[PDB]
Amino acid sequence: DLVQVERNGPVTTVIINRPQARNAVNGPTAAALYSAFAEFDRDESASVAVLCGNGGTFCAGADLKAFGTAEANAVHRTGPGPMGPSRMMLSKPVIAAVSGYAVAGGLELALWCDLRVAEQDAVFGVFCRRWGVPLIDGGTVRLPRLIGHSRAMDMILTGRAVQADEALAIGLANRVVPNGQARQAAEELAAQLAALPQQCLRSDRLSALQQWGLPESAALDLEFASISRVAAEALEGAGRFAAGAGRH
Amino acid sequence: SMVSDLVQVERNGPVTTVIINRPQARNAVNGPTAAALYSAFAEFDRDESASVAVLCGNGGTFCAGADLKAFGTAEANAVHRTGPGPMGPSRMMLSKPVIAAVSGYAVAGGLELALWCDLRVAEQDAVFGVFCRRWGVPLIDGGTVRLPRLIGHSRAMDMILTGRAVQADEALAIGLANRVVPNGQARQAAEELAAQLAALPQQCLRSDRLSALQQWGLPESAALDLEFASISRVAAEALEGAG
Amino acid sequence: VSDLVQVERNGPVTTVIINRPQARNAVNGPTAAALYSAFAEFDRDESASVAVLCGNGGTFCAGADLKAFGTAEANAVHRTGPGPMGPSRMMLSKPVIAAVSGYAVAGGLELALWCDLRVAEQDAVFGVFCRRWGVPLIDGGTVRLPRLIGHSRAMDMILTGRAVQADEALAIGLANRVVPNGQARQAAEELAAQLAALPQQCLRSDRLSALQQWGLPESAALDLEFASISRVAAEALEGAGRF
Amino acid sequence: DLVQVERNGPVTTVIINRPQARNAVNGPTAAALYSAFAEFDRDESASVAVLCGNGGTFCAGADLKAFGTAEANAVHRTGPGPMGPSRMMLSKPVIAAVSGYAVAGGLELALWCDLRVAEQDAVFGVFCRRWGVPLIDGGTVRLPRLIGHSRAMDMILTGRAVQADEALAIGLANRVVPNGQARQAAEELAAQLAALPQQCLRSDRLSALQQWGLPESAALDLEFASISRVAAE
Amino acid sequence: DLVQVERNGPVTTVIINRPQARNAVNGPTAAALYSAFAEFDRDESASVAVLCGNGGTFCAGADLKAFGTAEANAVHRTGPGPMGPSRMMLSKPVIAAVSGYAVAGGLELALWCDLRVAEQDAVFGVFCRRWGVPLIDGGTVRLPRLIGHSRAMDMILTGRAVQADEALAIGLANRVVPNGQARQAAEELAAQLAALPQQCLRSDRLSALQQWGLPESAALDLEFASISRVAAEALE
Amino acid sequence: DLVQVERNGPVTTVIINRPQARNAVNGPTAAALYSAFAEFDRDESASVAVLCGNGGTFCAGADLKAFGTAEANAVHRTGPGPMGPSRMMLSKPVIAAVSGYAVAGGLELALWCDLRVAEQDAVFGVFCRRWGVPLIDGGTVRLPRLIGHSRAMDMILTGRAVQADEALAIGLANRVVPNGQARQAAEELAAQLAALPQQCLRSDRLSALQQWGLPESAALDLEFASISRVAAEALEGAG
Repeated sequence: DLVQVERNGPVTTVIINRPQARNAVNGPTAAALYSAFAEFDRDESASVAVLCGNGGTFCAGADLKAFGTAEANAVHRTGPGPMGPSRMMLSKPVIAAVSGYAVAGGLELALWCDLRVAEQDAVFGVFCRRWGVPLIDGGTVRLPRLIGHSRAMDMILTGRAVQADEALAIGLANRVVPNGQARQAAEELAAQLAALPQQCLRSDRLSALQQWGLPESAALDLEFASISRVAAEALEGAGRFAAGAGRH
Repeated sequence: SMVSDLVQVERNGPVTTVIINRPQARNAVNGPTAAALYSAFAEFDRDESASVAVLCGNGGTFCAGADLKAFGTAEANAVHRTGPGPMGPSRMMLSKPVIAAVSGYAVAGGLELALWCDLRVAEQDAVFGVFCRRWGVPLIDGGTVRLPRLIGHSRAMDMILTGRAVQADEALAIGLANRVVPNGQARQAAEELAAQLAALPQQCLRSDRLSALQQWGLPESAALDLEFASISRVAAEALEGAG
Repeated sequence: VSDLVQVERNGPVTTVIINRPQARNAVNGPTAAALYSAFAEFDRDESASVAVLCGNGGTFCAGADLKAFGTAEANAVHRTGPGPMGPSRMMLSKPVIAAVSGYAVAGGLELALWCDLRVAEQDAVFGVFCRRWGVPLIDGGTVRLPRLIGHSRAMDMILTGRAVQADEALAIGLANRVVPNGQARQAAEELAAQLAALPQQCLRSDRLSALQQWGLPESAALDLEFASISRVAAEALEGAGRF
Repeated sequence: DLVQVERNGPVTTVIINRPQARNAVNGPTAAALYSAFAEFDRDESASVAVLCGNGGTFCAGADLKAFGTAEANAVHRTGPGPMGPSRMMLSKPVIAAVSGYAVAGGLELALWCDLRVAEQDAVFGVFCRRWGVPLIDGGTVRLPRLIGHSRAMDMILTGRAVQADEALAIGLANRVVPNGQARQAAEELAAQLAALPQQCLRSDRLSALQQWGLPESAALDLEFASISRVAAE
Repeated sequence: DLVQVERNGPVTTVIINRPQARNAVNGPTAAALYSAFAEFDRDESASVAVLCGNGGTFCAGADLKAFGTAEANAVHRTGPGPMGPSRMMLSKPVIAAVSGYAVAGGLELALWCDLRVAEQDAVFGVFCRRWGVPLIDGGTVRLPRLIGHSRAMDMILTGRAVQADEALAIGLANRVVPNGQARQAAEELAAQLAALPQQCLRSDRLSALQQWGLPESAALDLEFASISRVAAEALE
Repeated sequence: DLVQVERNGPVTTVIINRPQARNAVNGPTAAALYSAFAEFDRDESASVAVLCGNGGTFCAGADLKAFGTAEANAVHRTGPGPMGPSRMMLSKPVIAAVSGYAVAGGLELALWCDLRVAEQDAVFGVFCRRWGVPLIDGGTVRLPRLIGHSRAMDMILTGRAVQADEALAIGLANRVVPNGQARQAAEELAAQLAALPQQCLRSDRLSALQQWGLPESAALDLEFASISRVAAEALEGAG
């Protein structure tokens, strides 16, 4: 209910369903988002996820009305991030379908996604700046890596709104589509990615993510393992198939 | 704040403006100038009544880098493995943001000061560039560290290798300048932005900033860890801004 | 005319040419080894200052030679030593400029990324085309692309495998220059000469710090950068001493 | 005077002079140690330093009774460490002459030195473990690097005393000498180092220091700078 | 019970309970070990843990007989390591009580502990070298940090047995005690540690661990975070 | 021949052959060492290498007498190190058979090897300290990682001799054997290593090398990849 999950073949769409609260994420919402993604991550028949929100907006961030209530976000050094899936490194990609606002914790969730499909009138922004709530869902980690330190610092210091056209110009949005269309676009793109050779995509993706800690030589070493992962997977698959030859 | 000061400091409420005052030397910084910049920002860092600083130069230009004419004299930049960097404040990580108000040229070490600032407000006709490439003096005030982090490795390498001039409109386009304003206005534009920043809840702005700075090179899990330390520092503000 | 890799020199500019146009300059084992050798020779050749990497016959490099797989001239795929494409793991002491005509895809993209700057023809195309074929990036593409143009745009290219034409490539910092069709190699050779004409020890030192700062905390990368001052004084003085 | 400085040609001896406090270092003492070492570092004619305490002990750590007073150690993100020279990376080596106790912050000063000459009856220890004061003068950074993580963790967790013989066995002391002779042995070792060709010694040493925490490719590149450096001087 | 957990005041003792399998760890055993340490970590009334095995041996590593079966060790890039808690950086220390063998994955568990108390006839080893089973529970990461790269590389390459006497000489074992007495000596040591001021202990420990990933200057900055802002104003 | 190379099944012995110069390494020697190890690294029938010197000594370091001659060591920021293979990261282990001296650049070569098998009267040391020639083949990087910073700094600063018994005690030597026996002992150890499951040995080794400097979480990721490498090796071997 707070988070709806819909599946269409190998594409899973995870939907924040608090449109009355502009899809602000409280504790139980973050819990349900973590679950949906934990289940996606281990479901072998799911290849690509889409994250979106109901009711014309993506996510307003942490639910400020729930602060000091029992429905407040969970804030712990370990386990799930306050927004839910924000500390996860999934083994498969997620596409953010961004309508309306991705602000504060909601910007963070959009950044945590691998790609961002934005509607023409979508707005990104560190809106928590005006309220004094810190970025504690990876926004300070991912934003400089995604778009470079200079534009990240602009967004983080000022808390300014970044509209979809500027977001596209600076690499923050990967696509800009018409209003009402982000979900359909993200789901179409997700089905396209799901039709590609999976282990190869997955292994390249994870290497691109994991290299951000590493020095070049160590990063190169980790990237190289991809050839072992892809061959091992392909051969494990043939082996499983051959075990049924002359038997079924 | 004297015409004779190598560095002028002007405070206006919570915004501190630091001014390189060597118009005749294109605001090149020599040893005494660097020591004064370093002092000016050390005082700004410790001063709890100052929230945001503005760095700029007098006479319509920002900073020409190291004073090459002072080399081989007693006013030469100090070049040491430890302590202040040759340009002065270039090795500091301050607890509070600095806005570069770039008029005229920010080149070589002057480009390095601009990159050391958190944001760059540039005038229409202002110019950035690694001009020390043509002179054969190496970047030793963070230029090679910060440029690729600021704007990506590809564009940084272009700038670093070629030493070429980057005009304000290209600078805005590649993310080197965060704002472009008309000629004469960079100081005023930066001071207004600084005031806007100083009006926001401060502990939170400071934590987020230091986190975005310090995550560079950490794996995500360690970076996320350092980030999480924000919620300690900022709890009082977070709970009040909620209310 | 029948060398898999041709090497032409003009003063301090060394041009390394992939000469397999009938195979779209795809790189097999022998070609990889010859590329590696050419670049190792370039690196130790004291009168060579800058390299250019290009392909004959209107294209840069289609990546690893998929047709040579299952043959004695397959790429050599080893965790240590030369990468599968040849030079893809080398940190040279001097810069290389990719002159991109036609396609730089898969391992060919990775080669263009390994170069310090990319000069692209108008109808040139960059792409992770190995995405469709299910062959992983193992020549640095997943390491270099995010560092060069930021994670967001790198993840688009890597996930989708889509072709990025020269205008978009320039817009996102992937191509440093765009020049007319037929002109990449000439324009890259000209840019190379301009770089070769600058004070060298300093360009080289700035470049190598900018490469190695990646991954390091700021203060450690500052330390590495600061060595340049002794490195440049010593080497430029010894070099000009020799000349 | 809280810190005494004695010079014998290229060897500078820095002596902590608060025997009435077992050479515990308060704010003013830490300021004088920092100054002595900054002056040593700048002094083109000083080659090697020796750190010791007056009165038969090395250093009991930070002065616990000075906390909160005008004489407390400075506890700041930047500038000098609480104990004084504990955040410095000097361009030249320092030898600790360890008599009696080097504990808590005093252990941290001994770890900060490049080599430790210990008297037979000297004691090292993380004694601030018992008193509930964290290691903030590099102890947690230096100890595991000097003696390996397992033994470092033993000392850090337990706060236990380590006598000279075990100290030598685990590499915590580089030399053990009879009681009363640590200063003299350290000063002789310092003169030996000062007689060697100096630019190579200093480059090698800085490289060995800076390489920690660096990827090998980068540590080797930074080490290679030693030949440029020697060529520059 | 595959894993037993006994709590004695501020000391929680985790016990691998598969003596007839030489305390080899299979999927379920690892999951139980992960749960036990995750709970320990979040338990405010627990200060220090002890890891041991029943039946006079510590842990033989991964259960070779579970390979290919439902009880296989889970092998995933994320979540628990194949041995269970091996990827955790706990907020609190664990002491290994090593009887018999701590080998292969079992050695890795011992290395993940902060201290090692070894019985006189206890044996340490990279015995997985024999089997061609990779160290994927932190052994290649921690062994060089613990005892230096030279000796680590000797152990890693050869797979050879290291007896307690050699283990002590090289820093691998922190204490050596008579046979039968590791559990007791470790639980004793644990109690002493639990009586010390806990905050400083925990910060010192974590700084000592995290400095491995950092050059001196950044490591020093990280170490400075052991003192809260309020505490720093208090001291000065 | 400046460097001899002997292949006895899965074990390659690389021998510095300048006994008249106490196995000092000049430019041509360094080139031939680099080239023997590069060949070794891709030699599919080679599993483990032994590095040693002829004439009762390991290596005296760089050939200082050769300065300003055609045979001078090549000193360059990139490519091969002045001693030859000192910058190489090989996919396979090398065991140093240390007879006589491994000093200066010769110590650096012993440190670059994975294990050191020393003779009873072998001597290790940073002898370049007295000569005023710097460590530029990894000694300042490797020594502290190998034996810890305290004893490394002792050796680096003082340039003193470290005899084989102390070297064993401090972890610098992994084995001490009778005089004249280092090569045979190293070759025997190498053959023992060669007999084990190879992909696994090699992947654990490379992870232990590259963890240095990494935060624990990144080092764990890098180590984790070993399971993919072993599995691919096992699946392809059956294919």
